[PDB]
Amino acid sequence: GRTVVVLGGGISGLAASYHLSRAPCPPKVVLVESSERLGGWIRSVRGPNGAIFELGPRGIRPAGALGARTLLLVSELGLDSEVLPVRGDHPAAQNRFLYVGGALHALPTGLRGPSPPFSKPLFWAGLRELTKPRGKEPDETVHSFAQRRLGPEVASLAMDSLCRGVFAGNSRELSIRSCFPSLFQAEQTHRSILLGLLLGQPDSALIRQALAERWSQWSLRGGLEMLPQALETHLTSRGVSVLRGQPVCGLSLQAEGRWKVSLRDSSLEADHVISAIPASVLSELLPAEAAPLARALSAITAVSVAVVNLQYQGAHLPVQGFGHLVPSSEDPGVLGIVYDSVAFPEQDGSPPGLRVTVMLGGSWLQTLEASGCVLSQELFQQRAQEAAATQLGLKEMPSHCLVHLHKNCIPQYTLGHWQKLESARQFLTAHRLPLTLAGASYEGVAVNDCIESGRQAAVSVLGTE
Ligand SMILES: Cc1cc2nc3c(=O)[nH]c(=O)nc-3n(C[C@H](O)[C@H](O)[C@H](O)COP(=O)(O)OP(=O)(O)OC[C@H]3O[C@@H](n4cnc5c(N)ncnc54)[C@H](O)[C@@H]3O)c2cc1C
Ligand SMILES: O=C(O)c1cc(Oc2ccc(C(F)(F)F)cc2Cl)ccc1[N+](=O)[O-]
Repeated sequence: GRTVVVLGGGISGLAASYHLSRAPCPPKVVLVESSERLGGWIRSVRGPNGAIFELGPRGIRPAGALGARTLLLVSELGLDSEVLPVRGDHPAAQNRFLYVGGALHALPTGLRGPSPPFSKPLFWAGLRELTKPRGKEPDETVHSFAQRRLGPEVASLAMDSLCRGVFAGNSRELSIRSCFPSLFQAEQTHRSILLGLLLGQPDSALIRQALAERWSQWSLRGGLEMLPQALETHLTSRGVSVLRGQPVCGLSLQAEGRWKVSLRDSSLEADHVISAIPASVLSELLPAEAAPLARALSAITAVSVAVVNLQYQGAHLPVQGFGHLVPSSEDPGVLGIVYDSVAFPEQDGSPPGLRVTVMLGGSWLQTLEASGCVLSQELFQQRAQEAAATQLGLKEMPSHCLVHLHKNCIPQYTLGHWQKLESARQFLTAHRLPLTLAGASYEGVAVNDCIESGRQAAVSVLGTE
């Protein structure tokens, strides 16, 4: 007999529980979720008119080894017939925009480089980049890194916007080493980003089709939530114990180095624990003897994001594309807008209606959260509608609106994040604690990364017995 408890029923926790239960000689697995539902930030709402409104991720990229692993999981879960891809022969896969100076500007795609809002090169900017010195510090902020090797314009207009689109965060506080590993390694190793990227994967039917059709992203017909739903179904089917509505309240070691997972008014013993909850939360569950680990984990915080889904009957966008990003110099509060209907017309409902999703956050939301201002649904709906009106020419009143304030939903990998992870890792091994870390708080926030962190936790835990 052997029991493994997984804390957190988000995509990372589900992936870990899934891989543990698929092993040849699986241990007893118990997945403990605090809320009434599994899936974490992956959540889909089915509107009155039949349209799908995503409240978190709304598509997954198949590129790279991780994207391939995720598609392999989709096949194993038998979700093939539900896959909705955005094929390479569409504008949602070949067009990203930046809203700057009262207008939407297409970002350079191919080698075409003569491109507003940029002054002159992108030929020239990348030219002096190949000759730019190599940073000698163990870490650097994205902004500093960007301005030093790419210039002020690329830093303020491109990297600033990209950090908001991926991490809903501030490039002046985010780590290049942790947030854009590839760019950091390129510079350190080859001494040049471009030069380094030029020097430079499971298999399945879906993966082959994704490559042949050049998918930029994919989702699922009834909403991305179908993914955690399928995982949950398979777990219950494999005899895995899933507890919902039961937040973990404490962790402590006892007889024969077994964990004591304390719930509200219940308790569970575990030979090993896989923590797939936010680092700040685990930090508080740890016993007194793990104070150093708790301190390393508490240093990892997350920003909030307010998601506003807007639908318009009979309206159209100024341009066709994936969506657009908004630099912090344009509007701290409006991170960007995704053109959901361009990518997935099949989820527009009937009668079909134009759908866009406005992501709010930045210093605007942070200062309000820190202030006594009541974060009402009205405030977010108003700012989102105004953003759509000004940035997309959609002055019409939305026919449907959904507002969700997601508290501390995207971990921020700030300067020194790598050392917070190193410290936690060394404490765990040095004290031989039967605890493994997984999820967005550590090695990546993307769903592909979270799934992989869950799989890796399962592998390391199964190896030990
Ligand atoms: C609006 C937005 C848009 C996004 N878009 C994309 C995108 O399109 N592409 C992409 O790749 N990624 C995207 N992401 C990021 C990605 O969705 C997340 O990083 C990822 O889903 C987080 O998964 P997780 O398992 O690590 O954490 P979570 O989903 O937050 O799950 C952790 C779970 O642990 C539970 N928990 C907490 N405390 C306890 C306790 N004590 N006991 C038991 N359970 C507990 C929580 O209830 C939660 O469900 C987006 C995120 C946001 C919110
Ligand atoms: O994927 C993007 O970079 C992108 C994200 C957008 O919207 C968001 C989605 C998710 C988040 C997140 F994850 F930070 F919450 C922020 C924003 Cl602004 C809008 C436009 C783009 N884009 O490339 O043109």
